[PDB]
Amino acid sequence: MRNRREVSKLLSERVLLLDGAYGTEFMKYGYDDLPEELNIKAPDVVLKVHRSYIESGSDVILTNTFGATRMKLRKHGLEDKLDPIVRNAVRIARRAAGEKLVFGDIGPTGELPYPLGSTLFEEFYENFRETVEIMVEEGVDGIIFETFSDILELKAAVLAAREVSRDVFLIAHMTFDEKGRSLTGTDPANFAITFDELDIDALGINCSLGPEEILPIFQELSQYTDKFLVVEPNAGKPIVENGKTVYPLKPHDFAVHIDSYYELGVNIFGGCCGTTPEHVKLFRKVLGNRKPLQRKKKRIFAVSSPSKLVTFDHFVVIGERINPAGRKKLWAEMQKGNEEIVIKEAKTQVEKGAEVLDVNFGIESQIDVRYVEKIVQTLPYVSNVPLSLDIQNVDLTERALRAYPGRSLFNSAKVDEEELEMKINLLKKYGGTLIVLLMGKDVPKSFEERKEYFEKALKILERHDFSDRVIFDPGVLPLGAEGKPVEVLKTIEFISSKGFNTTVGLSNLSFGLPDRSYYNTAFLVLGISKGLSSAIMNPLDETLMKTLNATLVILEKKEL
Amino acid sequence: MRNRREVSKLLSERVLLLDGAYGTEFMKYGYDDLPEELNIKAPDVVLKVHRSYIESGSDVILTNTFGATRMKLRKHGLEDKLDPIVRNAVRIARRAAGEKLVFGDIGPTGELPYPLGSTLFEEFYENFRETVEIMVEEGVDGIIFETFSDILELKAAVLAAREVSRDVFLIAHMTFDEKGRSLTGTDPANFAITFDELDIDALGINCSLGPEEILPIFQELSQYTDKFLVVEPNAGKPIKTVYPLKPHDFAVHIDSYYELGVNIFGGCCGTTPEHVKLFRKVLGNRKPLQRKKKRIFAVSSPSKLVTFDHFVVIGERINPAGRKKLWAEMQKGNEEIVIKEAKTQVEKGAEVLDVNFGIESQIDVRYVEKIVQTLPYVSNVPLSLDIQNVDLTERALRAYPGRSLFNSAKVDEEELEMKINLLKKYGGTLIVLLMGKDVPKSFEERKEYFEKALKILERHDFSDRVIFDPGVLPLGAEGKPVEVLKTIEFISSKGFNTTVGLSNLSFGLPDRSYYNTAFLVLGISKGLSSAIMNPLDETLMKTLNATLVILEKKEL
Ligand SMILES: N[C@@H](CCS)C(=O)O
Ligand SMILES: N[C@@H](CCS)C(=O)O
Ligand SMILES: [K+]
Ligand SMILES: [K+]
Ligand SMILES: [Y+3]
Ligand SMILES: [Zn+2]
Ligand SMILES: [Zn+2]
Repeated sequence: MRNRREVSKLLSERVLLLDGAYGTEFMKYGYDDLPEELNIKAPDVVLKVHRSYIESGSDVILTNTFGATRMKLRKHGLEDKLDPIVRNAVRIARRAAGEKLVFGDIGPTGELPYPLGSTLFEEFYENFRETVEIMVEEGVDGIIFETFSDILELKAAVLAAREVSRDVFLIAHMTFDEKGRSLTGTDPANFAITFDELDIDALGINCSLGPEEILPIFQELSQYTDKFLVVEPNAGKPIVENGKTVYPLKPHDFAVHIDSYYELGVNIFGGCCGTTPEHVKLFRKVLGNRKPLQRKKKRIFAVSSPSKLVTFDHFVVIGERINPAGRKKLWAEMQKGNEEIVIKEAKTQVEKGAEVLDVNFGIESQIDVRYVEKIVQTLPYVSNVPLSLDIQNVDLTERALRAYPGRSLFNSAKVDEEELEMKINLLKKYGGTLIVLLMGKDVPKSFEERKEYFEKALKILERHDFSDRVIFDPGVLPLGAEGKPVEVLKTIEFISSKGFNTTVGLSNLSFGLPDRSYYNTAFLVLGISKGLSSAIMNPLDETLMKTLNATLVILEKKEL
Repeated sequence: MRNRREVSKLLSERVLLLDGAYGTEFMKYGYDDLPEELNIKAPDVVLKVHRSYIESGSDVILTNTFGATRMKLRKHGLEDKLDPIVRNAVRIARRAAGEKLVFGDIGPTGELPYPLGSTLFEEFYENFRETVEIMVEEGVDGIIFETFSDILELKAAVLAAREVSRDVFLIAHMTFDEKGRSLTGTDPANFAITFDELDIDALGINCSLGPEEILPIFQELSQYTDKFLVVEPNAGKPIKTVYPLKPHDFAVHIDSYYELGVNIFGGCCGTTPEHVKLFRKVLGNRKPLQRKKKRIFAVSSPSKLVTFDHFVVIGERINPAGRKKLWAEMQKGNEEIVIKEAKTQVEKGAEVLDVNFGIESQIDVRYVEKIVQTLPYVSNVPLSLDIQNVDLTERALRAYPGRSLFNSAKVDEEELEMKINLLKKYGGTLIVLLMGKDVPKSFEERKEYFEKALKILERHDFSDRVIFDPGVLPLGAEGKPVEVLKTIEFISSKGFNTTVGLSNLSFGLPDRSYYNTAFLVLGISKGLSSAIMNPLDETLMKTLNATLVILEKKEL
């Protein structure tokens, strides 16, 4: 068993060759059984296939465990054979490989996450945890999650693997259709942006498409991560001939693509379904001995849901409405675990132009933690958009972040050493960006005071290597409570000038005032003129939204 | 006959004494006839009274003609005696004065301007012109309009006088009540700003109040004009014979008027030669004090002075373009509809009203002259006169009761000289639109027009009487409002007021209220000081108020 430090060192020195397909090989040997069952029924066939790749020059082989998790095995009446299936697979692969690397191979369950399917984050997490336990015990040199179609299920798999072992080399893959999207809508930039910041060692792509079709998809992935890169295309895109799936790409026509992947920074190259030992033999000759290429990676501030990447390069409307403050009905209904009411609020806001939704659960001791976990998992699927998680309690925050399907915005940390560090650390573990509110020991009462908090924040951020993952909220105070909005506008202009995104809790300005719509509208227009890049605001306020649109058109940021 | 250069020279050297009352003196000697009639019926009594004031120390005497104009004499069956009344008055005053100054004295007619009464501007103008001609013929050293209560009537008088003679020394007075207001609502700063820029030589106050009561009113007047200042307080309310304010107490106020820059001091109703004797003893020989006037940019109506030290809403609605019904009433000379539109806009927050007559050549000038005179009285607020025809421009400016804003000259040598000259003659301020031969598109293009304009305005000494309009183009027609916003910020940085025709931004687009609002907020954030806009748009107006509250230009 090699740990992640050893494997990373090896990769830094040499581009490695993976193996070909297993599922599409076994039939050629007269075995059409579920591949994982062969680990018990015919371990000799499994050994032969591994050896076929070792003898073709592979540096790494995958264990015969693609469908070996409880949730998937259950569908085939084999759940009670998890332990021997996985143990035998690892033992067989180790026998074939000798000193070569063995990666524990885990695919997805075929179960969609709730609300598309019935499955909650917690169930996927425990499912992947149990297979990874066996693999780590049996001494794998890494874990690879192949052919994932949904980011929540993949996030669960990575987090479960990392909780079993902080030392194992961990590789996360998605598979993409010909339009460059996963089943639940994630494009390669979103995949990269979301997963780069988790404690995985490598990202990659396998299956669905051939080497030609993957290239631009892989290029986009490579632009947004600095982690190691893996690719395993099919031997051409699958076609049906005389009632069977055929992968028509021959060894030379597949191998010619190696250079193009190498140029994009590939670290491990292999093949998925349709790839045979004949392909791998040629890959071995063509790849030879190469040091991988350095890349940087584009840096962007973006948040995501499964189907939407929201980049802060245009004004971002953050819908404020999922917040039970002053909403007696919503508050009562949240406490009873009503999902439909919150779902309706989400969809309406998006229909009216919210691109991200703030979600707050009021007096958090009064709310069921399981309802928070379900709401957070559900809204990005049903409403399509990313969330701003507006949570006070650090424990509940951890629950929400662990279960969030994408890269969230976390609403909010004040400028306090202890509070900032706690919230930063949670985001470092589970992914995400942070709103930093410019107040602390007290509430600022001028531009200069806000500027001092901003600089204190930057010092704490730099120390935690977190400066690129923040948006600043200068702290809008109520007009009727000596709010002094000119001071906020000065602060917006100042922070924008420094290259940071900004947001405000817009509706705070007009709290306790009649004609709040007009105060909110006037303030938003002024803020945008100073560089304000987003706002938590009411998208159902038609005057606010129409004036916003007019403002963006006028300032040449969009439209007609 | 001294000319105004001669009289000014004298005033620059010494504070002069006027005379006391005539009307109340003639009454007290038992003459209950109109004072002006005595020029025919008892010339020796007129001569006696003038002589008593000269002996008492007056440097200047007033001709006995206070009520001697055609419109006033007609109310007494005496209009056919205008000519002999005024000529005898001047001849008698000259006999009395010797080398001393004789000013032709003209008071108001007692007729209110339409619509408070029935008199139009032109009728007042003709009335004063006739009396000034006779006085100038007979050789006065000046003309003084005493005891005026209305700024339109006074404007007619001063323009009439100046049409007769550009050389005669001209003094314009208003009389103010205890609240510092003329009958039709003009306060001393309004009076000063409106009349200072007309071609008069002095401004002043007489009657209605005593020396003490006039002092703060006179101080206000003194702060807003650099011209010569005159005062003639009355001797209080009589309680008919016996007036309360006697020579010694009246005269002890002279020092306070001297310290405020007074140039001629006299007395009005109830004062006597014995008062003047004391003015002489108290004043002696003093050079007048120098002063620096406060400088502001302001427009006016009889009852309102609007200073551009806060955001000014200029109502756009009296404009028949795209409005078939309004236009049909304008063409049939309907006054009531325009009045209703004016009133509603002011009710909604308009502080100035833009007034445009559409296809001007299809509109009766009488109607225009009538609307222009009427609206400031009934609606209370100043007008932005939005007129293209240069002849109609002259008639509207001439008849306008106050200091107007004139809606628009482009940056063009010929057009500017034309408009500037009319405004120099009739009073007023100018919107200068930043286009010329070509409509500009960029910020630097607009800046070039601005500095072209500044060079033209500086050579005409008109720099201080302009608002700049950067020229807003419709968004659907390659507008680029960002260029306009940059121009506003620049012009503001140079200390100049700005305006825009707001509704042009959103011409042809849907949801125009939202584009108008967004641009207005953005403009204000850059220094925009006014806009021609729709005060009936609740969204616009409420968002405007919010903007000013947020930016600390006004309280919650
Ligand atoms: N490692 C798996 C991939 C299935 S998509 C196999 O080769 O069968
Ligand atoms: N000069 C006139 C003024 C009357 S207000 C007079 O002395 O009678
Ligand atoms: K493989
Ligand atoms: K007098
Ligand atoms: Y620490
Ligand atoms: Zn595959
Ligand atoms: Zn008098």
